[PDB]
Amino acid sequence: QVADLKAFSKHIYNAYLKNFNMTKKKARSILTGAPFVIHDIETLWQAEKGLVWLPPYKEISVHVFYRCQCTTVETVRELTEFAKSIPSFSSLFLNDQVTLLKYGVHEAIFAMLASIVNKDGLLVANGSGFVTREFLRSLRKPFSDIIEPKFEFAVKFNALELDDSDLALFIAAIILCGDRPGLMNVPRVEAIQDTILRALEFHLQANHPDAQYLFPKLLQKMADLRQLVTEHAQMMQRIKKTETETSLHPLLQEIYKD
Amino acid sequence: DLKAFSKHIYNAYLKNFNMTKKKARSILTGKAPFVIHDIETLWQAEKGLVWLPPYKEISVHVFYRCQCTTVETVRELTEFAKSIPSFSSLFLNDQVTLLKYGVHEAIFAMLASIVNKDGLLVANGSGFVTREFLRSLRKPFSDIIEPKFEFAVKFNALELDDSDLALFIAAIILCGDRPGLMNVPRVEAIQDTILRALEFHLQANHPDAQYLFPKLLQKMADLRQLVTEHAQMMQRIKKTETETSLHPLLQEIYKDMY
Ligand SMILES: CCCCOc1ccc(C[C@H](CC)C(=O)O)cc1CNC(=O)c1ccc(C(F)(F)F)cc1F
Ligand SMILES: CCCCOc1ccc(C[C@H](CC)C(=O)O)cc1CNC(=O)c1ccc(C(F)(F)F)cc1F
Ligand SMILES: CCCCCCCO[C@@H]1O[C@H](CO)[C@@H](O)[C@H](O)[C@H]1O
Ligand SMILES: CCCCCCCO[C@@H]1O[C@H](CO)[C@@H](O)[C@H](O)[C@H]1O
Repeated sequence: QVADLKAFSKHIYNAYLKNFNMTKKKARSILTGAPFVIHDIETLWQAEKGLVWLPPYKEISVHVFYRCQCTTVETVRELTEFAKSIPSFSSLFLNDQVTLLKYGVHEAIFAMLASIVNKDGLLVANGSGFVTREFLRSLRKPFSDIIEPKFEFAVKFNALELDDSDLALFIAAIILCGDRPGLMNVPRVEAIQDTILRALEFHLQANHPDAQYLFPKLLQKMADLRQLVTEHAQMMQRIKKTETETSLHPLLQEIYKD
Repeated sequence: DLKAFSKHIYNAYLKNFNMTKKKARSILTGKAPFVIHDIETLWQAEKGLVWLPPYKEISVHVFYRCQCTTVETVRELTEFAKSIPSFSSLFLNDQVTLLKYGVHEAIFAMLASIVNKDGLLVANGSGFVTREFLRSLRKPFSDIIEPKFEFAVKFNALELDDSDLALFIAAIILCGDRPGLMNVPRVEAIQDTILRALEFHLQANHPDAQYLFPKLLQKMADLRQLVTEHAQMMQRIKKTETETSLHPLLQEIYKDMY
């Protein structure tokens, strides 16, 4: 079957290249040399006034929080199209497709954020802006609480030096997850995941021949991402409890609803 | 535009439903199906003339075949809906909400296409099961069958064709007041376009018909009441026929209906 794994992997890579606005390849060329640097209120206003780029304005920390929601909505759209282009995802009934996306998108999002991140900050607005990690840390709690763990995960994840062909299989494995709550056809999803994981293992052997233990390291990263999302959801719950004037986008209300 | 909108819907209907009312009406008149009317003819139909959990008994076997046709028709309705203008632009969870609360209304309307007052076409029309036989089945399983014939006979008196039904079923699915809908304004907007298209189409297709468009709006309300009563019957069967299986997709559909 191993020669069908290579074609399986290539189909997933093509779904990735077709559907995601930013690749790690493009992002890393931007980050190595230019993006307008957002590092304080004045540069953020500059960036919004046209140099780089929503519910009614509230304050700076809430505004950034709203922009975080907008990127999640847009990435969910891309992840949905990516998943629909995956072998046998769209053969599942639509409710199973929604269940897999509901519980998988944030795990995928936080892994993909690593592609547009270095230790100093984050690419925004199609790579035309760069918002500094220090500026994001300087925001008001509880909003700054959600930021730093994602940088901490991303820097360690980027040390693995994956490329876009690796990430396409990695993201596919995150989505096709058999133990999501309320899944209808568990055996079918488990079977698809096993095929992706076998394809991923085969791909890493060819693409990273000298890398030690890369496949089990990635399996651990998938476990770390589930914990990262658990902690993130807890922080989102505190924001919902304590920041009642701050809006939550309807799509995110449905994702975080129990 | 409005003609083109209708034509897109009609083509999606022809592309996705194998049995049209045109094909069915040829068979039912004489332009032949093996008649299933008792245990022996059903056995002959299963043995090869015409065509699941382990056999329990006659009434449960027919009940299982009803579930199988629903599962298959839901697959077709999903693909039909995905080809509707701006349905696919809805977020996937709203698509599922519309299908969850819409498929049985559409199914019972489309059953009229393959039904006369004497029975029902089965297995691509190769078989014809009689209303008398279905009435003879054990309670509570017989309880679900007769109200569908009652609706279908009166619905067939309107003499719609496949071009009409394509818009009618699109209107059923794109329904703005389904529980838990996320983007109600967007759905209401598509629904209003379909209803205008339906009225515009009926003027051309049935110029001499009196009050046909409000007649069809009332049929949509009748279908919602028919499904409410059917769902209550199905929940009682699930309570009283504990050894009878319910397909997982039907389990997810009827979950929260009252
Ligand atoms: C590791 C990078 C920093 C952390 O970024 C995060 C953190 C959590 C989330 C998850 C969101 C939070 C509402 C969700 O729960 O869906 C998204 C981003 C993605 N954020 C953005 O895309 C973003 C976009 C614009 C701006 C800004 F400052 F330019 F406005 C700041 C941003 F963090
Ligand atoms: C107006 C036509 C008669 C009533 O048919 C009904 C009634 C309710 C339903 C809804 C189903 C019931 C399990 C659902 O809840 O999804 C489906 C059919 C559709 N039934 C079938 O497709 C069917 C198929 C095969 C056979 C038989 F007898 F040949 F086995 C009998 C059948 F009624
Ligand atoms: C195949 C399209 C028609 C499928 C209809 C079945 C929908 O079931 C619903 O699936 C949702 C997850 O997507 C769950 O959140 C709901 O609890 C459940 O009721
Ligand atoms: C676009 C794909 C991403 C969608 C993720 C959001 C899914 O939300 C869920 O949608 C279901 C209806 O389908 C509801 O039954 C659930 O209550 C709700 O939690």
